[PDB]
Amino acid sequence: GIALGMIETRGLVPAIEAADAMTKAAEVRLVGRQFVGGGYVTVLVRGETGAVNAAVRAGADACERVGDGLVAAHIIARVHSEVENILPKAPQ
Amino acid sequence: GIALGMIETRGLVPAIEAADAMTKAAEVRLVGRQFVGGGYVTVLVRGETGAVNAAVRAGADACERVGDGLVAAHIIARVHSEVENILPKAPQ
Amino acid sequence: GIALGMIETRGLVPAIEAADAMTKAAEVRLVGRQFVGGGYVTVLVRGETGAVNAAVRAGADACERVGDGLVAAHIIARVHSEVENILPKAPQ
Amino acid sequence: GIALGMIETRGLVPAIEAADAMTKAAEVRLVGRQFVGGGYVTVLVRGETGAVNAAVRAGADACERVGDGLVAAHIIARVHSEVENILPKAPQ
Amino acid sequence: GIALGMIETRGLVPAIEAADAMTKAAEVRLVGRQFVGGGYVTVLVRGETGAVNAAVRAGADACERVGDGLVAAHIIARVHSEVENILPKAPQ
Amino acid sequence: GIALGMIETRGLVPAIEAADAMTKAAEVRLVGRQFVGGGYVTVLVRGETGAVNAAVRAGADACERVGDGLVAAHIIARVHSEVENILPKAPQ
Repeated sequence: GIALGMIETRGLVPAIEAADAMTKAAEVRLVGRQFVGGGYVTVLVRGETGAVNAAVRAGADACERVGDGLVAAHIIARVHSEVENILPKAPQ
Repeated sequence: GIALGMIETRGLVPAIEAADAMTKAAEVRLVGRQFVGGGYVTVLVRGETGAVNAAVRAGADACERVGDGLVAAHIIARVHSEVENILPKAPQ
Repeated sequence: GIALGMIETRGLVPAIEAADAMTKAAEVRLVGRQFVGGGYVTVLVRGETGAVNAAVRAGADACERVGDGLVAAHIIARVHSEVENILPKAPQ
Repeated sequence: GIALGMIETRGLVPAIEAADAMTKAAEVRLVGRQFVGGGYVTVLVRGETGAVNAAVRAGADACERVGDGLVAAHIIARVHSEVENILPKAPQ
Repeated sequence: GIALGMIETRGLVPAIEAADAMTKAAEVRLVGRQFVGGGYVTVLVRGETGAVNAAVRAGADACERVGDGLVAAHIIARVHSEVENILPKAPQ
Repeated sequence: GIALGMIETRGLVPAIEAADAMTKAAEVRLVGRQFVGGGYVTVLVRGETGAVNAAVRAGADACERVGDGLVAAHIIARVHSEVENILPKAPQ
């Protein structure tokens, strides 16, 4: 499944809550957590479209009330193949 | 094609949306995504002039409403050869 | 014990106080301290659920009055196995 | 030619426009682009005094209207030899 | 002596003044200087409890009036052994 | 000569002007330029006490009017030997 779900937070703690809520909500794989600069943190998941819709919704609801909270919650159901080149495949 | 299109966003999520909209809009290659500091993120595309005009317009429209949104959308149709030395050739 | 406790602070000094108060409060292991960007710092502990509840409560109370203070104090008693992939195992 | 021209911007996009306008305006070499922190970006050029005067003027005019815009535009016609030790020789 | 003294500043210049005043004030060892992000800088000293009390007091008084000044001044007389794992042993 | 002169600026451009004015003003050696985070930049010089007094005064006057300007200008005529461990010896 190649849909992409992304949540961006202010700080790491809400990003970890978002990642947990996303991965518990539907069958998605956590492919990255990126320290963006300035305090933004982004967590990325992949899966089938329906799973990513459910996951991103659950992660937004969950992280909104944690720490400095939620910046963005967004889905792209099929990114262009060019965009794959900037997406992490595995987290570290 | 050596035209250059660039979009800068506040945060990574709108930058990924910009990259997707740009690369779907016209025949352009995504050459980099740069974490600038402070939370700015910049995505860079190359292509023929007409393709880059279409791409940057589509990416600006798309990322404006995502997360903390859009900072800059700019085209340079032929950068000086000196400028090539600071442009990424391939993303990571 | 796989419960997760996290405290995020503005600056390193309150994060070190949080880590000390957490690890003195109950049997938890300090698994990471992450410089997030922008001045956020996050400290992470693992342990049994009861121990992590006590630890995070003690760390929040303690670091609130140090430096620029407390951003987030949060517990996840059982993270999804996917989330383990973004959690540090050992600090540096 | 050892004169030094420097432009600092808020974000990368105006810095790339400054670099293009500088290098098109007169015979100068782009020696660096530095991500400073906080979102500042600095672009550095070397050349003969007259060329650097023209270049920095053209780059300031050009980048002022791009993205978050212009912070500094400055020339040093002959830096002390000590200062050479902190100036990049080649960009990456 | 295992007491810990810490001062956090806005910028490096007040941190260097804090480190000098701390190390002149009592027998303490400067174990680290950490660039935290966002402009915070933290300097860490170790020593016997009395020495660290004197040092941190002297460093706070001294750096308060330098640059963007003082964020935090804090002592932990005996950190938990877990906390040793995030404390630098030697500066770089 | 082991006196230490330091100037901290908002952005790199005023730091380079400070370094030039300092090194032209008296016999001092530029030992570092540090990107601190958040946009702070610090430049460090060493020399005899009189030379460092003259240099730091000249650098403060010069960089105040460049870009986002001056944060701190400070001299320590003899740092504690402990502080040498956090001072750069050579710039990069």
